[PDB]
Amino acid sequence: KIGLIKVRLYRPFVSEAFFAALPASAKVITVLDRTKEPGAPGDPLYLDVCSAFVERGE
Amino acid sequence: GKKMMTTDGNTATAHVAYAMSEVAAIYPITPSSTMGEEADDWAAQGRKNIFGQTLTIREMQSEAGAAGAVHGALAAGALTTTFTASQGLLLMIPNMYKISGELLPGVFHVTARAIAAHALSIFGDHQDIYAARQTGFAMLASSSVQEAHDMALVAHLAAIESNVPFMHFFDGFRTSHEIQKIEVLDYADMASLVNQKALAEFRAKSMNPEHPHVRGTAQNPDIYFQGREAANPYYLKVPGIVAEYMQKVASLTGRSYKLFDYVGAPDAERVIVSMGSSCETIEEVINHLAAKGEKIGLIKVRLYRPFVSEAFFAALPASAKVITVLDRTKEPGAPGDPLYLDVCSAFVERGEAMPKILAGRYGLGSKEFSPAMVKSVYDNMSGAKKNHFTVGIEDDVTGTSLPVDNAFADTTPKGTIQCQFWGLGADGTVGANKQAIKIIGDNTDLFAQGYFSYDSKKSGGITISHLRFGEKPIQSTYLVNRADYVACHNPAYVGIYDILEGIKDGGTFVLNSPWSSLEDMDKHLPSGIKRTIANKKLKFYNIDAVKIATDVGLGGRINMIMQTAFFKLAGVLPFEKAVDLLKKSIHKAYGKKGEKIVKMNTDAVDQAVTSLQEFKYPDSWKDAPAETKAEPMTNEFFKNVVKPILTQQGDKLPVSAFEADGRFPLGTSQFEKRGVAINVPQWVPENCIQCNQCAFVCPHSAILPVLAKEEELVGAPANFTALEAKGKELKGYKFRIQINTLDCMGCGNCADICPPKEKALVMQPLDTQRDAQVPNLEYAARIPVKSEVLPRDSLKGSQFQEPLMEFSGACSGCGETPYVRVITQLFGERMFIANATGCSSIWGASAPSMPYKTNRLGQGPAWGNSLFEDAAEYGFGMNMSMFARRTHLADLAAKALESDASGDVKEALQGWLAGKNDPIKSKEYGDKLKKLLAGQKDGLLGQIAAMSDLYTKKSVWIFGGDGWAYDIGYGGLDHVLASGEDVNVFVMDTEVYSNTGGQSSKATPTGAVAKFAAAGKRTGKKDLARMVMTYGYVYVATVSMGYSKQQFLKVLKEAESFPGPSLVIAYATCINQGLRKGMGKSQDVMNTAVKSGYWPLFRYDPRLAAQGKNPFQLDSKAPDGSVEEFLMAQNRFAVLDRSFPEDAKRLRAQVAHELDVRFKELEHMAATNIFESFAPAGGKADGSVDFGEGAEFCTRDDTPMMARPDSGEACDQNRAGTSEQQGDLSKRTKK
Amino acid sequence: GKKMMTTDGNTATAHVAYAMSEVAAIYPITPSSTMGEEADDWAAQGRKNIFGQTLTIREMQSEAGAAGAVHGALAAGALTTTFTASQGLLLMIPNMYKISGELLPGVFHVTARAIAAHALSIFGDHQDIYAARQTGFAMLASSSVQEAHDMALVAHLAAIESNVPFMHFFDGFRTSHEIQKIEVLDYADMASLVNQKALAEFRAKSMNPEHPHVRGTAQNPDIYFQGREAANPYY
Amino acid sequence: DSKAPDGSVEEFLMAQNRFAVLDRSFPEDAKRLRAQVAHELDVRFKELEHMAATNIFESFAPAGGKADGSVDFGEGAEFCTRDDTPMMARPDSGEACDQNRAGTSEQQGDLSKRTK
Amino acid sequence: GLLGQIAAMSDLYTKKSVWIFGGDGWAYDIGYGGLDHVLASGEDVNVFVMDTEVYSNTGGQSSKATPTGAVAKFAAAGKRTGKKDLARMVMTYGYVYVATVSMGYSKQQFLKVLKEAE
Ligand SMILES: CC(=O)c1sc(CCOP(=O)(O)OP(=O)(O)O)c(C)[n+]1Cc1cnc(C)nc1N
Ligand SMILES: CC(=O)c1sc(CCOP(=O)(O)OP(=O)(O)O)c(C)[n+]1Cc1cnc(C)nc1N
Ligand code: SF4
Ligand code: SF4
Ligand code: SF4
Ligand SMILES: [Ca+2]
Ligand SMILES: [Mg+2]
Ligand SMILES: [Mg+2]
Repeated sequence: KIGLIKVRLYRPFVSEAFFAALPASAKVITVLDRTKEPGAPGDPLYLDVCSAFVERGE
Repeated sequence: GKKMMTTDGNTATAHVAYAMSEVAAIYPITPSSTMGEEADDWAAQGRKNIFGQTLTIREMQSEAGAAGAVHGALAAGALTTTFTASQGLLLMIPNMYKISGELLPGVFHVTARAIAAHALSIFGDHQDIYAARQTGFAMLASSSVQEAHDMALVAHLAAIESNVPFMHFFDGFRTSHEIQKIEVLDYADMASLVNQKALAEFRAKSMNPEHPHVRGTAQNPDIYFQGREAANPYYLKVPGIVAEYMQKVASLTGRSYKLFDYVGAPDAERVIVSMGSSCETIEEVINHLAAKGEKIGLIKVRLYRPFVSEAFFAALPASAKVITVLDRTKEPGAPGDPLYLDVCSAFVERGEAMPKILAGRYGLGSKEFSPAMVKSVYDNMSGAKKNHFTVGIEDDVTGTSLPVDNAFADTTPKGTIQCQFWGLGADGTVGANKQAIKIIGDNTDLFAQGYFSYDSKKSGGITISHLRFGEKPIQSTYLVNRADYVACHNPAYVGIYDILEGIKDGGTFVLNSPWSSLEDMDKHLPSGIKRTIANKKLKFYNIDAVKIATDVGLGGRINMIMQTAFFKLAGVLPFEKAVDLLKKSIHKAYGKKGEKIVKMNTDAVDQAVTSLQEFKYPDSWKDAPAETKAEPMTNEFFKNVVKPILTQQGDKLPVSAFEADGRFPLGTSQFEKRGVAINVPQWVPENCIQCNQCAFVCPHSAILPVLAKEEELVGAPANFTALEAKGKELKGYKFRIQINTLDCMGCGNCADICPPKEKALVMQPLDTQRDAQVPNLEYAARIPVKSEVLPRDSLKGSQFQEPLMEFSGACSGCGETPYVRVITQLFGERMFIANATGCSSIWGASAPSMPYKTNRLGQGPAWGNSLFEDAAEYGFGMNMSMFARRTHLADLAAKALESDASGDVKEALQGWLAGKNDPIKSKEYGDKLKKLLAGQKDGLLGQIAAMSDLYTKKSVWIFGGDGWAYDIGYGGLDHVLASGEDVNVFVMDTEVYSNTGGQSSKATPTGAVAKFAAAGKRTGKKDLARMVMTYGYVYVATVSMGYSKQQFLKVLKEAESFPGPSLVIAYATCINQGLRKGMGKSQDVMNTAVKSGYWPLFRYDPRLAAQGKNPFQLDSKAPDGSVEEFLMAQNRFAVLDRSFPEDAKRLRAQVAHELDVRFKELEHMAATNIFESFAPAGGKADGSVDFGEGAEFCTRDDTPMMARPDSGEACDQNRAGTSEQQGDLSKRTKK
Repeated sequence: GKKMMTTDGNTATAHVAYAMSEVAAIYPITPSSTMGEEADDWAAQGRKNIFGQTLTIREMQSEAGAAGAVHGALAAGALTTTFTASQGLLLMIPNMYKISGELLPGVFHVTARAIAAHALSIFGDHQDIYAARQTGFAMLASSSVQEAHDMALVAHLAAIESNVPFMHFFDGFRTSHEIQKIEVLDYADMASLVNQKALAEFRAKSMNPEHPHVRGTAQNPDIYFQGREAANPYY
Repeated sequence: DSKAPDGSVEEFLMAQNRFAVLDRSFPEDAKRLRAQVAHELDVRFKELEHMAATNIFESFAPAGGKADGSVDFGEGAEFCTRDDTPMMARPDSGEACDQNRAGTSEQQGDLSKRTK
Repeated sequence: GLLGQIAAMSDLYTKKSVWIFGGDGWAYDIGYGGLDHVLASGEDVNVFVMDTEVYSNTGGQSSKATPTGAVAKFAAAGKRTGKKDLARMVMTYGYVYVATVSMGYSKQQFLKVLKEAE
């Protein structure tokens, strides 16, 4: 039971569209970033995805 | 040891940067310029860093240049720093990846400033620093002046020990320009904290042929990723190092810091996370609200990068139920701004309690962030909890803003005295206020804060000072809105601004005006003020500063008088104490013209203290009759947008008031009519010879030549004196020189230039001219401009054309504006203007004043400012669009000729086609086309009809200063001119970076004194003109209006008509140059600049060569020997002669020698028998061919860099020798 | 109609960028150089865009110059594009804030390449495109050669209608140089998707002395914030 | 350091594909462009001979000087040397000065004499 | 003491020679503004430009050093603008040493140039 969410439109980042592609059964999600921002608490995509979940508040 | 000091954020940081650095690569950009200039002064003064050496400072050609030099210095083992911001920081980003990537201990001190998007802004916000967050630089923010000092130190110490470069930043202006009494450490103290082991390691690993290594290799997929991650250990240790140094510094200063610091209730339920100066204001509010039981708190972020969650949570109260993250930026389309994103990620990884997190945006471009706004943020967390909100604006378009209740109580510490001062530019108010802060700070235990708001107007501008004094630390990082003391130093303001807004009941109001009697006061003082004074029971004081000043002999200068008023009425200090301190300071300074000037001055203080009595006002003032509203006609736009902005009410303008793309309409300056000139010219008809030279020379278009027919003067005012028009072409016309007294700036160039020995123009006091000339100007403006009576490009005729750039915010007598104004009179209706940032973009388009305007047909200069570094390329793109779009049009016209279009249409189409690039013919047939195709909406003809704005040949112009042309934009300018396309570049050479504060540029001459050339520039002026003439196909010319208006007009015509690139360099006088007799002598100075041989005039025209003639033409004569007087008449040269006579004498001698040689070289060129051919085109033809097609050997390598879709064919790779060697070998191998 | 062809990401995108643009300001940088060279060769050969005109392409002195030219061309009403990557994209950042800030339908096609830090690399990753994420450009990612063509088209069409500049990007080499048998659309088909009214309005609001306006003003604290938020509706 | 064009330019050009390919693809444009190149270098060499024959030398100034000390360009100026803008504001700015809104020194002096 | 500090700085004893290496693309185009500024500074640095008359590494694209009529990318029908005269532009300063070399013509003049320039 595995899946993948492909990001087409990175900016603007639409949380609504992101969740419309997220399976309700997803227990663990790994956000892959193809970059490195030294000292950042996380890379760009990961941070965007994290914000989506915090704002959903569920 | 420690030391008390009242200074601003810039100086507090520079103090540290200088001590800790050996090298500094610099470039000017507001508001960081002060730091670099300080460093230069100190180095020149003999100041030593922690190594006992003077700092090695150099000014580059741009921030990209500075960054590259900084990288080189660090790579070569020298501790290096730089100061920058906004656009400048952006240019450094590429090198920042390299500096961090190579683990160099560099430190960048940045005054966080907004980035230019819909518009440019020199003010503060975090848009710039956030743009560099992924570069690998550690980022440490300071939230106050004191912190700027402490964090600057921690940054340097940490960079050295960690090997990770630091970006120490503080809010532009709000912190960089705010003055506070703080404590700074001795350089010896800083030196003792340096990790000697690390410093030695730094030296040892640096570049050196004695023990070389290679850096900056190119790597493949096999190892790049591993190499990128090898620095991980260094970043993991930086936070602990930063924490370590905060502690070490603390043990010396007593001021402790943590990566994240918490303030507020230990059991707060609502918490704000913020960065920068906002934290000070937020803490102030917390102190106030918490004392009332509010469970609130604040987390101040010090170390933004690396972002350490553990340190964040260590500062986070477990009781917090709601947390709002404030970001001082805007990242369009992002799900959230930077800080908010980082915080969200902290809670997600924590994987435990999830309080509600809200995101808020604030302070863009130094937008106020006041207590009332902080209150809104905290109230939002207990109420509606709106997310992704904005505060400080009214967003009536998308509804993202938080309502702000400005009735919020004052939150300053108890006992704090707040003052506001309304001054006029150059009246010494700001200086007096600074002196006051120094004085009070140096003689009391009071904390002192000062902040100044200036004007976009360069001359006769408004300045408002905000000072605070108190027994407790001042954290009020916002303007004073409830003052105990308010002073208006310019009576004119009483009738235009809301001077008493927010003044506390019982507060004191001091006004400078000659309205001593009650009757006069009631006559000039508006009812609204009466309310206020009556209702709030204000201690109203009126002092005729001008009178006292004149009496004591200070020539009307009011500074010392208003200063005394402050010390006596502000209530910050006791009478006797304040007085002697003030007198002592007077004896301190001055002391130049002996006690003669001291006496203041002392007398002024004495005479001020006595004349400073309360104004006995009646109680009837409480109900002064509500004044009417005598308002003239105006647009919307002026009424609804610019008027409010000009009246300091822009902040109340909602988002719906502006264009999404930032555009503004032309001509808004037409209604400003400031009337700030002290003296204006008076026309004397009898002496006038009707030459129009006065109008031609005006820096503000304040002179309107009038040529009317007898009929047009029927309803003309009685004093609308007119003369019979001179000239055979102007028989029955009536001529008049109408002075626009309200737009005049009082520079005096016109009167100085008026030809007749018995001046036809004489300077007189504004008040003696306005009553009569205001109505006259209004009547003149309604008279049709006779543009079709004399040649447009003739001296006299040009002034009978509509000027399309008027009443700008340039200084009085500015040497740039006369040139541009006349250019619009020749090509204005069809020109595009790509303007480089600088004075010309500042007086040219500082919202809401737009000096450029349209003519009577609605046509006008299409003006645009992209960036400072790209003006040429920007104009080039405009040229490309026109080429593409007009080529499209031509293609459609060609198609139309091969259709059943009417004969008339075909005739016009053929006419346009043949003269498409001729301004006269293209317009002739284009206008016929507009009428013939009117209403056509279908087919081919329809498309053509819709392209009418492309019919007449346009004129693409690139405007820029010498800083742009000779330095930062040179590479781009050089490329655009070398392109051979039809663009016109006009360089206003002020021989210094004027707008930014007079920094040296490569256009600065030998011996001239300027910033970064404070001992007189030691390299000669770059010869941009001769460098461009080497191309042979570029039209190049130099002009100087004061020498010859004819040559200038001739140059414009020739340059613009040249079917190729044209470069025109103009000598622009400027206040920075220090003209000893006034800017009103600009034309004379321009005249001498040429006669002295200092500024030779010439033209290089490629089409002459095409006809066997010499393209180079000399327009001026050999040096007349007056250079010495020319130079000494300008302070930029004279000041050097007063401080360093020997070097100065020698440097002026060098300039005289340089110009003697150069003129001979020019003559040399003038007598050349070598003419370089010239041809616009001739060839092309459809088709392309690859440089490798049919090559005998491989023409591309085996690298992924040369790989292309069509590559891969076998070829001889030159590993078997030459064709002949291979042939000879084949022969030798026999078989 | 549709047309089959075996080509790489660069060509698949250039195929579209050429049809949808009138002007292009270029500078060479691996691995995006191919797109610019193709555009120039096609223009020299006489290939027509959706407007039946040959592309007006010029090589600048740097990507900073290219971005400046692109900004000028867009400001003056011409559909404009450019191709870049890594170090090049970094130099365009300042102008990118201007292009988005002025709501211009510019379109950047970038072959995502690593930024030079501890070392230089011409190979693919998102270090460069992430560096320009705050510039206000919309960002559309294509994950295959076929997608490069489709997303390139969407980017152009969407930029024209939205007035928000687009950055269409795909992995340097892994996609830019990978060859695949894909399907492309005829230029006529792309033209049929263009919002003519949006295009006409773009021309109408552009710089022109016949109906001028001022752009790139300097603003004080009183109105800057409001001006920066005025574009929300477009985004 | 070299001599006048020996006439071998033609290639010299045709021995390199970057020039030869044009000759094979666009013969007419090519021969005209090669002739243009030959003309360009002819003129440039003459200009270099021109430089070699001049007697107008620029007195070379090594360096040095420095002069321990510096001064601000505005020190002692008769009129304001800085504007009322936030861009030119500096720690030591703020003193009163003649902002050029009353005319030239002489014009002001004359007015004074006329007003008394 | 002082002797200890001096001893630790031995890698600074002999005069070093600072060189800037670059191709024509760098010197005539993108890096021109910086080169111009550095030369105008009057400091002791040596710039050596290897002019291949095209951006070689990237695939033979035209630069301002490319001559009239040369075919290169972005010059598909032969460059229609002449070669930029970088040498004469810099010579306008008067205080910058400028020289052109071509090994195949004279190794002797080349060596003389290096010695004189350095
Ligand atoms: C407002 C803005 O940010 C200006 S005004 C301009 C002064 C230009 O002088 P020039 O001689 O070209 O023109 P002048 O003022 O007529 O003398 C500078 C240095 N800048 C600061 C600056 C620095 N570096 C960069 C990349 N961008 C900007 N905008
Ligand atoms: C490897 C890298 O990214 C190369 S190699 C170099 C070719 C230089 O030509 P030049 O004539 O100066 O030298 P030559 O190769 O000897 O001919 C370019 C254009 N760049 C791409 C490029 C473009 N633009 C920017 C800002 N940075 C880089 N790195
Ligand atoms: S005094 Fe100056 S601003 Fe006034 S009309 Fe004369 S030239 Fe113009
Ligand atoms: S400069 Fe003097 S003489 Fe000439 S038109 Fe003006 S007022 Fe008359
Ligand atoms: S160029 Fe000089 S005189 Fe003109 S506006 Fe700028 S600072 Fe003032
Ligand atoms: Ca021209
Ligand atoms: Mg200047
Ligand atoms: Mg090369």
